[PDB]
Amino acid sequence: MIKLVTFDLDDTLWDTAPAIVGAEAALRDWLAEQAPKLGPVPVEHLWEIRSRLLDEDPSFKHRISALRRRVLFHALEDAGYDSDEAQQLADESFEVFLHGRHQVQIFPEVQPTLEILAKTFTLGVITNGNADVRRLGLADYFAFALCAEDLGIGKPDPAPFLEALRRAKVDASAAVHVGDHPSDDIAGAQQAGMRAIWYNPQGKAWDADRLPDAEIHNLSQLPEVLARWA
Amino acid sequence: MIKLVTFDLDDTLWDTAPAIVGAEAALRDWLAEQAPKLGPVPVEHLWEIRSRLLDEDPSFKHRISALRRRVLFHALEDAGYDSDEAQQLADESFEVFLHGRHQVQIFPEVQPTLEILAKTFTLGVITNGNADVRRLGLADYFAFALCAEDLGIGKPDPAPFLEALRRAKVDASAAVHVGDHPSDDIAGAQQAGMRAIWYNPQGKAWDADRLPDAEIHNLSQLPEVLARWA
Ligand SMILES: [Mg+2]
Ligand SMILES: [Mg+2]
Repeated sequence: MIKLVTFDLDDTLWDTAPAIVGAEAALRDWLAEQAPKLGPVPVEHLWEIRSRLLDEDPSFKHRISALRRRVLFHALEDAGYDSDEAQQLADESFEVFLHGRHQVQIFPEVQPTLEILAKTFTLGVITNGNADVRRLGLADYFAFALCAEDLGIGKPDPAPFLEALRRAKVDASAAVHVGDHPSDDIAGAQQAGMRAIWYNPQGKAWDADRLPDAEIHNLSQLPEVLARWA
Repeated sequence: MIKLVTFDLDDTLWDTAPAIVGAEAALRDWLAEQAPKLGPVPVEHLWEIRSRLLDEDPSFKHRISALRRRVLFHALEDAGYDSDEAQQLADESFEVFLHGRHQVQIFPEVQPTLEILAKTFTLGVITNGNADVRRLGLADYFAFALCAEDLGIGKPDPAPFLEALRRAKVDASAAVHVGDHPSDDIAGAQQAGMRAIWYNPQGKAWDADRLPDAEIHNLSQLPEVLARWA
């Protein structure tokens, strides 16, 4: 019997692109006004900085919020601001980015289904990103929410899955992870010993030899799918 | 005595930022027109694909045009388009980017100075980017123009500098490189045995032990600086 069901956030519970596009635009406009010494910055330029940081410390890849604040800092300093005002503007502009990326549209299928599942399963979140369920309508459905930045390591590494299993106190064979990414969610959870349900609403083809343990196109299929393994 | 002067392009012969920003926007606009299925894509989403390609083939960093075309390809195809239409769209959208990329405003100090220098020195270009002087009114001042994409290796590696010396048929002690970047241009050229002149119009501070052989804020200072080493 399945005791634990964990879920990926971006493109599993909502479409990721729109809220991140809006967040970028918001970050952009706030800098144009509040840091007018930085000026129109090509995507190319933040990346140059980002890549230097990742070369100096590759583990930054698992700390996406810290990484972005640091990139913003270096860009600001390098455009003329005092170390102190740069840090302070970096901090403020990031908080504007982060408020923006939380303006997501949760799929309609999500709340009704989480409510059903919570009657019978312990539920958790495992995300590489910086969407925080407490900021959304969702904190109360989940026993816990894990993110790579707090762990210092992200999916598909075993660590985040093992930590979920620890917090629930269940063995891998009693757990299912649900997500949209073939490598991060599916292969990741399976290599940690769990079952994995692939969320594929657009009906994409699967191309790895090990199959998802199930595939769905709508989250409200979860209760029937999980009952298979009861 | 000085026979060869080589010059970096971006941020030494013109401001880097504006033409590239315009290019990104033109690229953005043309794709909303001819590739409606891709839709508004977060900068973050291109970085992931870019990062993926740089993983399978790290030498992609020296092929910036080819790299962008491949990233455009994968985003279009992974947006639904067939391998055929993706590739034609990638290729076409890239040419639009590249055209916009060449709408630079050459510093007024440049042409008058190149004309003077050309009378007594061999002039060359050494760049990691995809600005092509042949597409600009500047082509006639230069004997050669090396880019990292054609050499498969970029500054600060000594290879592009050593190639320049071979094209001009002179020894390193007979050569000077002019550039804005402390590592790519200055340290790079000096480690290859050349003299290096730091283009620093904004009056930034220099913080490496080894000094640029000279520092200027206006390209028209070159004739007098070069005369020091005659
Ligand atoms: Mg996801
Ligand atoms: Mg440059």
